Order: sequence, then C-alpha cells, then structure tokens
Amino acid sequence: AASGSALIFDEEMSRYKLLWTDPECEIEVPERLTVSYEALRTHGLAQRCKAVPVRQATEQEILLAHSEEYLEAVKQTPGMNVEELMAFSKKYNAVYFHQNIYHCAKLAAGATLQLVDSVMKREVRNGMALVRPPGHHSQRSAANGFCVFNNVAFAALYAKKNYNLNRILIVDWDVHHGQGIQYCFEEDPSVLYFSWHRYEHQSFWPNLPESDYSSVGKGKGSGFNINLPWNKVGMTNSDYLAAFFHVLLPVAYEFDPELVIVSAGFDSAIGDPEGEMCALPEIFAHLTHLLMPLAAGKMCVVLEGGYNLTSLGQSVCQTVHSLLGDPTPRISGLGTACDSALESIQNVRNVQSSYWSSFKHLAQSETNIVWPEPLKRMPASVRTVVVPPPGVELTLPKNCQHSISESTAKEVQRIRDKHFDLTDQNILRSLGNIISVLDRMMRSDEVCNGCVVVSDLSVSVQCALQHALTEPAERVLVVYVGDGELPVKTNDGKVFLVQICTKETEDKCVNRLTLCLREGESLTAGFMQALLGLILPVAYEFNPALVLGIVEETTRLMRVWGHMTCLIQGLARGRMLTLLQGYDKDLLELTVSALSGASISPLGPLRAPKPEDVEMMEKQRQRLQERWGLLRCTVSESW
Ligand SMILES: CN(CCCC(=O)NO)CCNC(=O)c1ccccc1
Ligand SMILES: [K+]
Ligand SMILES: [K+]
Ligand code: NA
Ligand SMILES: [Zn+2]
Repeated sequence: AASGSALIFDEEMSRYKLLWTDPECEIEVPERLTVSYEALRTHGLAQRCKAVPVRQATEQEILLAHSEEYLEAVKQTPGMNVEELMAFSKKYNAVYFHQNIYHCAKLAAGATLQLVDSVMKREVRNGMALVRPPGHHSQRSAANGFCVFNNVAFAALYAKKNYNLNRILIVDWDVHHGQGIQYCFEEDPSVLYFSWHRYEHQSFWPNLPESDYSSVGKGKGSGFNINLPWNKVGMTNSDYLAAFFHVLLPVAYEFDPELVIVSAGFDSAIGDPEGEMCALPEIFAHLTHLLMPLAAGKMCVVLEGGYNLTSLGQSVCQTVHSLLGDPTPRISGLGTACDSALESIQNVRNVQSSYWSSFKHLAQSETNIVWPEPLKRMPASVRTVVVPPPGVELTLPKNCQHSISESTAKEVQRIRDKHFDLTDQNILRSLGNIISVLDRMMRSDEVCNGCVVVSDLSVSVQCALQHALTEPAERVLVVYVGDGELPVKTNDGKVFLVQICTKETEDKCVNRLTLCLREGESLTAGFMQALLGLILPVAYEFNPALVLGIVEETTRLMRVWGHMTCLIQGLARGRMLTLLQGYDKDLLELTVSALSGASISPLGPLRAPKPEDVEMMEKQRQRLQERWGLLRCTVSESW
C-alpha cells in the first residue's frame, strides 16, 4: 500500500507580485510562499516529504474549468506593460496581474495536478501543494479574489476524467467562500463541496446571496453543496470543531468519497487580518486528522489564502505534521459553539435534512495580536507496542514492536498483595505488560500507543486505569465495547467512560455516555453517527491525557473499530492503550494497523441508522449537552 506525503512547491510561484498601490490586494505577497516552505524546513517537515516537481497545466487541462475566451485573454498578459496590466486587472474584482502571473497560474494548476497523480497512483498516501496564485474564487470566465484559475476545481475534474472517480469531497476551510468551486460543481453530484466562510449576513466579501446556507446545489446536484456562513467574527476552535462534528463529517462519511481535496486557506486562523477569527494553528492538525480516515487517506491539500505571515507558517506545519501522521496536539478549553455559530449550524442542518441521513430526523416531527507557540510534535520512536498472547508471533508494520523490568515486577507484586487472591502467572504477566507499555507511553515519549491482549478484564482494567492516573494522567477517557460493569469510578471528573453495549442501561451521571445499539444491518451507520456526533464532541471537550480502549470477548462491529481507533487518536496526543480480551487475530491486526497510523479501509454504503437508534442518540445529547456544550447543534432556549 502507499506511504509518504508529497510536498509540491517551487520558488518560481513567488516571482510575481502587485505592481501598484491597491490596499485590497497588498496582503497577497510572494513571502506567503517562502515563509511557509521555510517553516516546513525549520521544523524538519519538508525533509520528511517526497518532493514532487511542478509542471505547467496544459491548455486542455485549463479548458476543463475555464472558457477559451478567458484563457486567450489571460494568455496575453505576459506581453503587457504595467499600465495595460492595471487596466486588465480592473475588469475583475479584487485581483491583480503581473508579467509572470500567467506562468505561475499554470504552475499552481499543474502543481495541483501533480499532487492528484501522485496520490491517485498510490506513490504517496497524501500530500500538500504550496502554490500561488490561489484558485477557489476563480470562475469559468473570470479572475476573482487573487485567483486566476481554479486549481482545486481542476484537481476534481482531472481526477474524474483520468481516474473515473464518482465521488470527490472538496473541503474549503479558507475563511472566504470559494464561489468559483460552487459554480463549477453546482449541478454535479459526484463532487461534494463544503465551505465555511466569514459572511456577516452577506456584508463580507464577496457579498453573495448564494454563499448562504440555503444554497444546496441545483438539479441533480441538490444536497452536494454545503455552505456554512459565519455571521460574526472571532470564531474559535470550538466553533470549527462543532462545524466538523455536526455538519461536515456526518455528510463526509456517508458520502464516502474516493478522493478528498482540501482548499486550505489559513486566513481562518487567529491573527489573520482578513478572517479575524480566533482558531489556533493547532486546530488545523485536527481538521486534517478528522478527514484522513476518508478515501483510504487519499487527501490532496492545496494552499489558498492566509496572510499573517506568522499564523501562516505555524498552520502549514500543523497540517503537514498530521499528513505525516505525527501525534496531534491536545486542544484545551473547548466547549459550546457561540450562538451565531449554533444558529448557522442549525440552519444548514435543517435545509440539508432533505438530502442527508444524519440530519433526516430533523425533518419529520415524530423525531424533530499574539498567541502562544505550538509545542513540538515529535513522532514517537516506535509508534505502537503490541503484546499478543505469549507464543503468538505476528508480522507487524515497520513502526510496531513487541514488549518487563525489575521495577515493573515489584509493582505487580505490590499491586497483588494489596488489591488482588490471584496466582495465575498469565494474568500477572498481562499486568506486568500493561504497566510497562504505559510507562513507555506516558513517560518516555519514545512510544506513542499500544495494544495488550488480556484474559481477565476486571483486574487488568482496574490495574491499567489506576496506574495511568499516577503516571500522572490528570484525565482518562475510557472507551468500552461490552456489557456489564467495569471497576471504573466516574464520580470525580478524572474519568469519562464511553460504553457501547447491547442492553439499554440506566442513564447514571453526566460522566458516562452509554450507547445501546439495536443489532442488525443498522449497527455500522448507527455507530458512525454516535462517533462523530456524540463520542468525539465529548472526548474533545474532556481533553483526556490518555485513552483506554477496552473490548469484551463477546465481530459484530469489526467494521467500525478501525475508524474509531483512528479518530480517537485526536485525543491525548495519540496516547491510547487498547485492552483486547481474548485473542482474535482479525481484531488485533486491525487495532494494531489503525494504532500505527496505517490507512483505514473505507466503509462504503451502509443502511441508514435505525430511528430507535437515532432517538436513543438524541436522548443522550439532551442529557449531556448542558455539561458538554460541544455536543450542541442548536441554539439553546433561554428561560
Ligand atoms: C482580500 N480580498 C479577498 C480575499 C481573497 C482570499 O483570501 N480568498 O481566500 C477582498 C476581501 N477582503 C475584505 O473585504 C476585508 C477588508 C478589510 C478587513 C477584512 C477584510
Ligand atoms: K471557505
Ligand atoms: K456539487
Ligand atoms: Na480592482
Ligand atoms: Zn481566503
């Protein structure tokens, strides 16, 4: 399978700039490109990437999204002097031209097609193109908003034509609306376009009615355009993650795209003079990670905007870090989205209820400036540590490894004489392994996560949890697939327990989330809704120091454990410990693969979730959203 991350870049795209006074355009500078590449270099990230060279887009490739009359017109700008270039620029809105911009636009476009080819030929897992000019505002017959040609529109059309893809997702997390992309695929259901953008009730450029949440596409494309307008500035990490958990990801996983292309503008990060939002560069590490389980990880990131030269480099680094599979930074201080964001989320969910499974219940009323620096994200020396039953030899990826100390031995003796009596030296060995892997995870920073097969749950769980809390792990998220009770106290706020089980239990405290899913062909789509809309919002708000996965011997959800294992590594710097009760080489091989950063195989189509399951999930939201506001996807009613 594929490996590596492409970084397509070329200094030549910094060799055009604005040649006259124009405050509308003067933020779009060559240094945007040189600052981001140097930031990747400083942090050792450009060196870890497969460099792929740029090429020019050909004429036939430009004509996939643009008219001959507009190409012929742009093709004449290399011969223009400055007076003629200003006059040509004024025929369009918020855009300037340069003797060399036609040359660089073909390079930005060709660079994008290079990244599609490398990803679709499996020569790399994923990648990023650092390009100028941006593309997402550019239209069939017009330059607009610093954009000459629509790089990301090309990528989607090119990938349709030359790889016969039927389902491509475009995520535009730039702070501006990519109307050029919207127009190009408005009637196209094979390309799903999601955009969030500063809108402020249409007072913010480009001041377009069709950038509102009510633009869902046209004709056969109805439902495949999703606009999320931001109507106030100052949106934070919590707003962005609310948008992902309750709008984008539910549609994205149900759509099941065969390729993901990000219009990656970082004018949506704190410090940017255009966006005026407050999301930290670290959020982009997670926006990236949250989408990587789609399309077997085949993600093409294309640079759009981002104009604060400091926020810019930091955010490019967080994105590539995640593309390379480095551990995600912990996001603290998360909570409810602001009211304007909940209103926008509310509205787009309701208008899209006609078209998408996760929102379908919302339709029938039987249901209804300075900031701190990002800390270093080092890949752990060996990512994953596996402890199969003694004697069971397995073939592991290059970043996995098998397992005891003298200190670990005395600790197990100490634990045994105090709390457990217990003589089985096999159980006593799992306890010795649990301690040692945790010590390597929590203290060394040389190991990231791990999986240990165990015999008895009640002793190994209790031992793993208690030992983790003194590592110290201020907070532990526990995810348990199984029935019955675990030696897990959720009374003091140090521990949150997610329990996927079969028998509907009593809702206890607000530190438990219990999901009893009706068995059948529904279990997979039901589980993925709960994961994106319930498990991840709480977990992200809880911000644990360690994740403890636990699976009972009692297969039925072999198909979703990989996605959860992948997505839950957004928490706790990827530090997860999975206890598997009983040997099952299929589940253990899947756990290790996802844990080690391997590409996750797609889910494909699934029977829509059962109404009883959706009803069960919304009862959990109502019960928990007052404590865990990141669960909110409506505005709260005031007293
Ligand atoms: C800059 N240009 C389009 C940006 C292209 C882009 O970044 N696309 O992704 C015009 C819109 N910007 C503003 O109206 C503005 C003025 C003052 C303060 C904050 C905002
Ligand atoms: K956008
Ligand atoms: K579309
Ligand atoms: Na102008
Ligand atoms: Zn922008």
